[PDB]
Amino acid sequence: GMSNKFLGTWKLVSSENFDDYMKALGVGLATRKLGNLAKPTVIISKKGDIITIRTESTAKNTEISFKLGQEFEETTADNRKTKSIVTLQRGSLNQVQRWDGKETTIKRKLVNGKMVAECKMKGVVCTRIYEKV
Ligand SMILES: CCCCCCCCCCCCCCCC(=O)O
Repeated sequence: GMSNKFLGTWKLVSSENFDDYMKALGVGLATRKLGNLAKPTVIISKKGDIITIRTESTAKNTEISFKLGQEFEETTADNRKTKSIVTLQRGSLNQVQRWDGKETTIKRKLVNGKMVAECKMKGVVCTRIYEKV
């Protein structure tokens, strides 16, 4: 299953092409400002087979809880209502969000002790790197 190395508190130390990603998502202007400024902590935890990903920033949180492979309802930080699934592929924790006939993916993998999140929307690709705190 999910490597226990995902578990813990993660801090954003690098982000590339995130504005373009948000723009691809049709994110509102206020949300883009927030997104480009925020340097969130991501907390990954588990209770039995329920995995939780909590994202905390200065004055805004998001949280999802899920079982691998089981679709669930999600309200994203930019307020999309998506049907989402998190799966495990070759150690990569892969999230897909679907809404309005659209699709975006967030793939998280551990690389040299860091967590690398790759976001893709219509060929726009984001990379956000987290270090263990
Ligand atoms: C809740 C703190 C973050 C605020 C960012 C708001 C801008 C909209 C973000 C929507 C998609 C974000 C995906 C981030 C992936 C990650 O690096 O965990």
